[PDB]
Amino acid sequence: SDIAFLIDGSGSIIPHDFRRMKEFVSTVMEQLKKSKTLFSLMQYSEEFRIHFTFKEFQNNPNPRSLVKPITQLLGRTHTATGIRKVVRELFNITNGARKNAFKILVVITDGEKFGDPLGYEDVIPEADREGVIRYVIGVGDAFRSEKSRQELNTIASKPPRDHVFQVNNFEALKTIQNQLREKIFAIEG
Amino acid sequence: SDIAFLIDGSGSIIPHDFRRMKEFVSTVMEQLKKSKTLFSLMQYSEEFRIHFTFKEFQNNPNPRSLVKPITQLLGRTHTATGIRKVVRELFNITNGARKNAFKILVVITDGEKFGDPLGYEDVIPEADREGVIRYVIGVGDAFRSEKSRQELNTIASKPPRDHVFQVNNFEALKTIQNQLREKIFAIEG
Repeated sequence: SDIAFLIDGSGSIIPHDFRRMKEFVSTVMEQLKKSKTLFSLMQYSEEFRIHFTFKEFQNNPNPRSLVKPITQLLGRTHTATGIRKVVRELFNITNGARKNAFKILVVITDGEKFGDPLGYEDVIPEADREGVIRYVIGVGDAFRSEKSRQELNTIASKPPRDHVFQVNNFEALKTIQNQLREKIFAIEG
Repeated sequence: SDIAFLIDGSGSIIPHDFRRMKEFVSTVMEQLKKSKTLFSLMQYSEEFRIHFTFKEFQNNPNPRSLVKPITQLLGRTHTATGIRKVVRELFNITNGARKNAFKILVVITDGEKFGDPLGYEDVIPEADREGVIRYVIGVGDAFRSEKSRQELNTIASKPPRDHVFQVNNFEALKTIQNQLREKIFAIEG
C-alpha cells in the first residue's frame, strides 16, 4: 500500500499539541509497517511541505527519525489545495508511487477550510478517479456542530461512518489509535 | 448587455503602460455604451479588486469617473482565479447582472498565469455553462511564442482567431478599438 498522511500545521495548533500530533503519526506508521509498505508525509497551511516521499521513505525507513525534525508552518487552513497536492505529487510515479498498489490517505486537521481558492468539488473527483482511500480525523471544538462535521463527511470516503474520527483534543488521539490501525489492515489482509 | 472587464494589475506593467491600459478601458466603454448596456470592472493579481458592479454603474454610468480612481496592485498573475471570480461574483444577480442578458467578458493580460492554485480546466467549464463570451487582449513579448499564444487561445471563446488580439505593447492597443468594439456590437445589433 502507498500510504500518505496530510498534517494540519496552521497557527491555531499550539506547540505542545503540534508535538503530540507528530508522535501519533510516528507511532502509527510503526504499527502499520510491513515489508511492502511505503509511507509519505505532507503538512499544509497556506504553504505546502513535502517532508518525505515514498521513494525517500525506502531510503531511510525510520518513522521516528524522519518525523523528528518537522517544524510547524503556522498559516491558515487550506485543506483542498492540500488534497490536490497529495493526489498530483505524492501518488505520482516519479515520487515512487507503485502502479498496482492501494492508495490510502489519512487526513488530520483542527479546522474548517478558510480562504482556499478551491472547493472540495474541485479535488474529491480527482481523488476518486485515482482511486484514493481517505480517512479523516477532526481534532478540537471546531467540528463541534451538526455543521462543521459536515466538512469531514465531505472530505472522507463513504459510508462516512467508517472513515471519520473526531476527538476533543490532541491528547486524545491515542484513543482512536487502535481502531484506525485495524481499518487500514482489512484493505489487504 | 452585461459587459465586464478583467484587468491585469501585475507589477510587470509600468505605471504609464498601466495608465494607457486604463485609458484604453475608458474609451471602449464610451464607444460601446448603448442604452441598456451595463459595465463592471475588476483588477486582478495575486490579489483581486471589485472596482465596480453593473448595479452601481447604472446609478453613475460614467466611464471617466469610475475608471479614474483605480490603483495598481503589482503582485503576480492569477488569471484563472480572476476568471472564476468574475463569473461567480460580477455576474451575480445582486450585482446588477440581469438574467435575460448577454454576458461578455474582455480580459487584458501581460503574461502567463504564475503560481495559481486553479487551472483553466478548473474554471473554463463553468464559464460556458452560464454562457459568458470571452475576448482576450494579450500584450507584448511575453506572448510571442508557440506556447504562450496557447494560453491565449485557451481563455477565449471559439473560434479563437476572432476572439484573440495579440498587440505589441500598451501604446498599440489604440490600434484595435474599432475591432474589439465592432465585434461586440454585432451581437446585439
